[PDB]
Amino acid sequence: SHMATKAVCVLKGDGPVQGIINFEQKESNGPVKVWGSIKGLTEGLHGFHVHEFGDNTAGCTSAGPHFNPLSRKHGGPKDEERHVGDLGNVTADKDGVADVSIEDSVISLSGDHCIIGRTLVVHEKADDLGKGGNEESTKTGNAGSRLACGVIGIAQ
Amino acid sequence: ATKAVCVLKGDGPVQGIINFEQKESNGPVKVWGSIKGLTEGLHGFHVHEFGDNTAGCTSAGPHFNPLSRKHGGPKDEERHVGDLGNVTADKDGVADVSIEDSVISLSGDHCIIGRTLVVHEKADDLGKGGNEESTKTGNAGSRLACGVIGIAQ
Ligand SMILES: [Cu+2]
Ligand SMILES: [Cu+2]
Ligand SMILES: [Zn+2]
Ligand SMILES: [Zn+2]
Ligand SMILES: [Zn+2]
Repeated sequence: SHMATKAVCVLKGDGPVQGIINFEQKESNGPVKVWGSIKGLTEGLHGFHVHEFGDNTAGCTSAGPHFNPLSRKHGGPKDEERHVGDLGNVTADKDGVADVSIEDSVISLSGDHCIIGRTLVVHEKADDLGKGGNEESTKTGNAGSRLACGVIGIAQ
Repeated sequence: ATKAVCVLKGDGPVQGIINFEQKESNGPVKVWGSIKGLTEGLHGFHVHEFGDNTAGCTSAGPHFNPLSRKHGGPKDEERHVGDLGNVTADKDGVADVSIEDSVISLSGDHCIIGRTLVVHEKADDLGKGGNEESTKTGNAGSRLACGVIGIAQ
């Protein structure tokens, strides 16, 4: 019992980047709907992953690597070979506002792929989805630094 | 040996780091850390229902209360699962936190991972206040700092 069906995350950092991202999974093994808004972003694509640790002690850098329980290489959300936390990119319009609505079946709000208590992150550059051609791309997608993060938590 | 952490922030000077350790399932949890910016005295201290900060510490909801009981002190039988009692801040305004509770847990059905830790303005009267507020919040007043309890290395 008490397996979460709804979660929320408030993204914040040392810059103007901040938003609210909601999660929702009405079925235990079903997909998770991620939707919300993030502002303060440069127009274009930005990486969007669930990192391993809900540790904000040192900002977003304490959150650790991409949540990778299956010890896979980095990739796009649609790729088979991916990190559990690899949700791809979010797109910011010309006014810095990135409406977010993605749906993912790898992450879960309950079970072994459970993301509750971990850190959602949005990055400076685009997630090259592991196609970058260097070992860094296999690790992070060359998404750059962490502009904002927050701990994923149970929502009423 | 589960481990978690919580960075407490607010609209004021209160801020701290609070570590959790549950070395065994359904066993006791050690809560230790430091909170600066407090006013000399005791401050209410509990886990709330929701790890929801979309409206500051307000949106964290009431004390984690899966059993639907009345508020109490952590040694009481009639208590909210989240009811961790008080912490004490010196004349310095620094509170050194060290607690051990066997009701909260870092796993299980009623795990506090993903919920919110809140440090309150006033002392928690442990439900002995003689008013309906005492049996809900212990009259610990407004919420000064809070963070989502998250999974730590
Ligand atoms: Cu990331
Ligand atoms: Cu409280
Ligand atoms: Zn990845
Ligand atoms: Zn229950
Ligand atoms: Zn209580």
